[PDB]
Amino acid sequence: EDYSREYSEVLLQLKELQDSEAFLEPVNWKKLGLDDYPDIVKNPMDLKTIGKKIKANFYTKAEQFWADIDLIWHNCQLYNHESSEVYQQSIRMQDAANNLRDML
Amino acid sequence: DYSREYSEVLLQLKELQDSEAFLEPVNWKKLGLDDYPDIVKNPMDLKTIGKKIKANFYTKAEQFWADIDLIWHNCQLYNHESSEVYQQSIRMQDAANNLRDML
Repeated sequence: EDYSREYSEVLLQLKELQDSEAFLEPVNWKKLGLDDYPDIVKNPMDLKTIGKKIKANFYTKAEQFWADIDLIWHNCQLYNHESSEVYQQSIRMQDAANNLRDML
Repeated sequence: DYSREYSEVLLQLKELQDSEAFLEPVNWKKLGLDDYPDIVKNPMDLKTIGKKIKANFYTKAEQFWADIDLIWHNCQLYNHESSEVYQQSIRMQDAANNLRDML
């Protein structure tokens, strides 16, 4: 109970960050016309999906939660060029996520 | 350590969507709002809190969080509930309170 509520509160903190928009929901690559997205990104992840995993008790150690958080930023930095805005957004989200992990 | 925790809290709050109005002291003269100090008698903002962290003014966490609360209180006391800044301060307050509960 305590850990789950905590993970859910971490997600709220991340959602309300200035750069969170691109990471809120699964990438709908078909809608975006990005057919290669699933070829390059083998393990898609996003904040909404993490929330569903919390509700289903998929994180029985905190490191499993943080691995999925890290995976979101990894996917973005793998797929997109460093100079792109979404890449830069993911760097700022990653730094903020790491500050939260250090605090908690 | 506790000082470092407080600094890390401010890092999180500064990067929230609605943080911009709260980053620096209200310069009411620059804004033309002569009545601000007649209404807000104890100004506070995130940069000032940061200076207080550095100067060791928070001997207990409740003192830090009281100054955080004061930011949102001032905004809500001064501004109409229908104003955008008031609404911003409510979102900041809810995020801050949840963060405190996590620590």
